[PDB]
Amino acid sequence: NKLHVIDLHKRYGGHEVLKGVSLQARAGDVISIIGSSGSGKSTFLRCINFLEKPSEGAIIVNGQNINLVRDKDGQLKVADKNQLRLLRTRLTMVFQHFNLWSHMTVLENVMEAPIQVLGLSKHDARERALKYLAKVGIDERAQGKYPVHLSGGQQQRVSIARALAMEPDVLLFDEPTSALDPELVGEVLRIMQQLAEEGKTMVVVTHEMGFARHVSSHVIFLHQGKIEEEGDPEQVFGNPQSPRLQQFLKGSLKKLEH
Amino acid sequence: NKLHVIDLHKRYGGHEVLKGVSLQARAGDVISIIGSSGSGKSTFLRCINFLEKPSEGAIIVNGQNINLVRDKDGQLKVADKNQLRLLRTRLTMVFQHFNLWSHMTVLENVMEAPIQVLGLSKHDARERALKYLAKVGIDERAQGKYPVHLSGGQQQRVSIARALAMEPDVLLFDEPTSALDPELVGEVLRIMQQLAEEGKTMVVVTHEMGFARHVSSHVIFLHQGKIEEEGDPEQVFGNPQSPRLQQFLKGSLKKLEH
Ligand SMILES: Nc1ncnc2c1ncn2[C@@H]1O[C@H](COP(=O)(O)OP(=O)(O)OP(=O)(O)O)[C@@H](O)[C@H]1O
Ligand SMILES: Nc1ncnc2c1ncn2[C@@H]1O[C@H](COP(=O)(O)OP(=O)(O)OP(=O)(O)O)[C@@H](O)[C@H]1O
Ligand SMILES: [Cl-]
Ligand SMILES: [Cl-]
Ligand SMILES: [Cl-]
Ligand SMILES: [Cl-]
Ligand SMILES: [Cl-]
Ligand SMILES: [Cl-]
Repeated sequence: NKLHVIDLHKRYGGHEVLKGVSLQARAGDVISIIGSSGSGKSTFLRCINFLEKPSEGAIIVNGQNINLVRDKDGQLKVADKNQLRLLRTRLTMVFQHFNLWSHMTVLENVMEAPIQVLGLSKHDARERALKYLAKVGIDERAQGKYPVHLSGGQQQRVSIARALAMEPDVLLFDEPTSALDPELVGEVLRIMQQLAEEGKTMVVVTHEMGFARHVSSHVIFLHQGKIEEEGDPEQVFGNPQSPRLQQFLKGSLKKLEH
Repeated sequence: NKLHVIDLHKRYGGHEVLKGVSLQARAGDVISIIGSSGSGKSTFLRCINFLEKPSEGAIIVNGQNINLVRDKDGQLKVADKNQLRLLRTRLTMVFQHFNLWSHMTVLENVMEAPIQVLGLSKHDARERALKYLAKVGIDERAQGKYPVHLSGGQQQRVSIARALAMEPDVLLFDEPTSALDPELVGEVLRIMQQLAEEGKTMVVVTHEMGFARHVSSHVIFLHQGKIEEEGDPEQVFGNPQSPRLQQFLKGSLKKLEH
């Protein structure tokens, strides 16, 4: 379907972090990945778009394999540059940090990649940027401001609009609400829920079990670099089988994120 | 001064390994012990804190003798338990292996002995743990992770922070970089150099002659259980007298540690 990640491993030097994980997202799937800090969730997402290099595995986007070749360092690299670019355009990522260009206004930040990477006219890029900024609740008065002027919550909403304006096949999110004021978490989770309700294909790493249970079509529990349990949210959360998953669900209640 | 080890011998059963070695560390001394694998370096360090039992010798800490008595097995044991404990608190050790509690987070691992052994309040132990974890470059994001989540290099940095948090009189290190990825060795040697520059009293066994020559105030060449040559690093390395030391320095270049 849209994304198929097969038998992915990843090492940093000699330290193996991901030990064989797979994921398959079909159109409209909303996959939440949960697990302890250190289980390798961020490494998993960063390998999907090659921000990090896998040591083993395959990545297929829209049914087309992304050719990989073993590099100098013994890791896997994307053979063809266009497959890497094509890639970063069909999959977009929203991170814990906001990742906006400090010298560009909110509007310019959302217009930039559609122009520079997709080759769109300024008019077409502006129309997408206005559409998606409205969707995330960033109004005209805020559009001429710069990142330094905005709260973390506002910057993350702008980052979500930036990802949406690329009109990708899959949206990847790595704990997007983790650095936000706790009072602002709900609002961002609701924007992500609205995208899911509109049929977007999404992969989300999160500590907010409310979103993982309530919005996901599939939940993956990552444990020490492997998928220890996965399935429908009602099963994973309501009828956990693995003692490791049961312990994670109990312990997570007391951790303060925030 | 801080530690005086006198005429130490050690046998495993009938096999005599250490055959009369002495060491004296005054405040701020940085003593590196070098020699072939099998010369008895680890046995020497493990006797200092009684992880191994000497067959002959005396150990004096801060000018106070640790009373020893000949045991059932014919080896020497520390007579008084408090002298043994007091001991393990004034001297701390960092090993080739990391020695962290698998069920405790990084932060909990560094706080544990100051609470349990020293009797500190949780607050005082946490303040020491945050201080020393920062010193070894382990940030907040890594502090809530468990040993299984970390590379060897990270685990060793945490182990160094654990030793430092006891605020001991002498830090003992047995080849702390030997099991680390070669790319990570330098960084750990630099942390050890920073401790030396801050005036810490240290005894270090190592195959990294760069540290032994560049950072030590005194170098001991151990050969078949005895000190064959010792002195200032510029003399031991730049003007070796013993043909055994000369042969060790030449042969060591080709050994691969990795
Ligand atoms: N840049 C890096 N260099 C070396 N090792 C890294 C790096 N980033 C991550 N790691 C290793 O991968 C494991 C960590 O990260 P990941 O970032 O995959 O964790 P998570 O499970 O997503 O946790 P969190 O996001 O809470 O840190 C770490 O514990 C560390 O050993
Ligand atoms: N647990 C043990 N039981 C019996 N003999 C031991 C034990 N540990 C060490 N020895 C003896 O002491 C000599 C070894 O160790 P030591 O561990 O002192 O060596 P080193 O010189 O520190 O070398 P390396 O660390 O490279 O092994 C060995 O060759 C062995 O004969
Ligand atoms: Cl301003
Ligand atoms: Cl915020
Ligand atoms: Cl989140
Ligand atoms: Cl885990
Ligand atoms: Cl390592
Ligand atoms: Cl070393």
